[PDB]
Amino acid sequence: AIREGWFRETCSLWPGQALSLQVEQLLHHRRSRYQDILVFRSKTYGNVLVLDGVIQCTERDEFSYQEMIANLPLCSHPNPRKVLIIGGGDGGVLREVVKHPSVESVVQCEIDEDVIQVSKKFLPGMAIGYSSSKLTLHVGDGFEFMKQNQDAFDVIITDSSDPMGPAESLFKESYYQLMKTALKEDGVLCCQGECQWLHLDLIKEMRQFCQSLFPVVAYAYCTIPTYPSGQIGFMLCSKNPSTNFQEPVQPLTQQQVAQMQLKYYNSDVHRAAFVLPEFARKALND
Amino acid sequence: AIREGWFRETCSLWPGQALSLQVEQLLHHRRSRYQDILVFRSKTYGNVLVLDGVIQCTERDEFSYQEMIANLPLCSHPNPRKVLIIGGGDGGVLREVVKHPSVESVVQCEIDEDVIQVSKKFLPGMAIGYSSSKLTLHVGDGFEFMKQNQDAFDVIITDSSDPMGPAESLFKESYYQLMKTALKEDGVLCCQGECQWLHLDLIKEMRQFCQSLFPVVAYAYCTIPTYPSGQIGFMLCSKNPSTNFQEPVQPLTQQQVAQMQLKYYNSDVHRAAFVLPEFARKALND
Ligand SMILES: CSC[C@H]1O[C@@H](n2cnc3c(N)ncnc32)[C@H](O)[C@@H]1O
Ligand SMILES: CSC[C@H]1O[C@@H](n2cnc3c(N)ncnc32)[C@H](O)[C@@H]1O
Repeated sequence: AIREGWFRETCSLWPGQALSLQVEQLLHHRRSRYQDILVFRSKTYGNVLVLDGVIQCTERDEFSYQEMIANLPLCSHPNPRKVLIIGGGDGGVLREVVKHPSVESVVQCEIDEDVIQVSKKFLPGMAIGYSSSKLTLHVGDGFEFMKQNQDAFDVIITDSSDPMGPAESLFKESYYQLMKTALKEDGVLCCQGECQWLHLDLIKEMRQFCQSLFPVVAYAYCTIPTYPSGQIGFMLCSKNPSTNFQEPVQPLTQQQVAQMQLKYYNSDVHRAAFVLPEFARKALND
Repeated sequence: AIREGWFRETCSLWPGQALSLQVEQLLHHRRSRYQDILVFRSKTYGNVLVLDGVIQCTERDEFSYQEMIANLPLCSHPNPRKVLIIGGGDGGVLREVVKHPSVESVVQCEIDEDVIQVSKKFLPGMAIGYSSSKLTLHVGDGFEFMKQNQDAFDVIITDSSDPMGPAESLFKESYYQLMKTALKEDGVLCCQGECQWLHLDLIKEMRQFCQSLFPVVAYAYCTIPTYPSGQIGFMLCSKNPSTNFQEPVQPLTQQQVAQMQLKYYNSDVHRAAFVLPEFARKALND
């Protein structure tokens, strides 16, 4: 687990490579009903949450992912008022969504209440979202939860743990049809979407699938040192055929960026996040 | 060190974090006059070159670095004819440079001819650069070599090993003044420029330093899984006060990108590479 002061992350989904983070102190290590939960204070990345041996987040760099997954869809919708977050037990996405004054209601469906309690203790800067008055906190499997909803949400965001745990249910491609049903007529979604350096083939397959459900599908990415290969992508889908994901319909002003305390996201970054290395552009377009 | 089938990279310049690569086969491990040279066949990244314990390149991902470092300055010059590469023992940057019909000669000054011999054996897709009729290969410390030149080059690229071992001489800020003198009146340069997630303070210092030497200075970055934190930046300097580094003065058509066999670089990627996360935009501009 932790050997000789280092925690090393290995996974069949990124074979032959591994990030290690040096450990100052072990903070928490218990199995919930659903998963193995491990938290440590790392030497240089602040606190680090691990679910079934895969890094969920670190306090040092969590802001890239949290801001981009929230603001990519939110700033691609002209007036999002009702938002659904699936997963996000650390509170971080919620933290970012509630910053938008157009957002009145955020329903969060998280399967594992233990994650929520440990994030409250050990990820205080992420879990600050739990004190928003916009929050409706829900419990359960997000896949089956999605079935409950029709024509209900302006924006849905899925921030999942790994396909080996409780998050497997969310990997049934039918979840995207459930999400489409749950969305209002002109709704948008953003899902965690594969690393283009690691599973370009799955992105191409997922894009093609999404394309036959939605008039507008796009792939974007951001960098984050502590994700495998140092970055991750997002699938964006709109039921609105006029959605242009690459040009934000709500461009943030610098004053807005400042007020929101954003450390990664802005309008230019929104645009560039869609510009892919040639190999990936070719794969997904040609 | 390889231990239990893994190579693990640590460096005080990225404290508390490590990349490990799984080793299929040790291939070469010898000290030259200048440095320790380690080559292995990795399980999932092809052949890997390590100098004094720091990864220089992997066959699987080397292309992002090689292509960006060459095309960022070359596509920002209206007619680059005379090129200087400092370092580049693996032949990778050379490979990318000679693709340009405008280039008539490339001088490459490499300190360590054993890196050249190991790369020609173990990095054959990179060492294909050495085949070029445009090459004038030179031996020595690129620092002292820089002093020999005045008003000689359109473009200078410095692709060095790390600020331990023989690349120390190139980390003297004076080297930038030497490159300015070595450049033609409208010459441009590209140097490896620091990871914005690791040493943003250093980029700020370096940009201020370069701005007092050159009328136009820019910072861009590319992603590369096997660099610390998954990415690296580039300092771009022009002696031409009309240079706009962010908009390529030489745009490439799709046909050209196809012809050049590019896997990462293209013109949209060029422009996007100058779009920094908010925290680094703030630090470098505000
Ligand atoms: C920490 S962010 C990722 C979160 O997604 C949660 N999660 C995983 N699977 C599901 C699911 N099927 N439904 C709702 N939330 C989930 C995990 O418990 C974790 O908190
Ligand atoms: C493998 S690419 C990086 C290269 O830079 C070379 N290099 C390091 N220091 C110097 C120097 N002072 N002058 C020229 N080349 C150098 C290294 O030997 C290596 O081949």
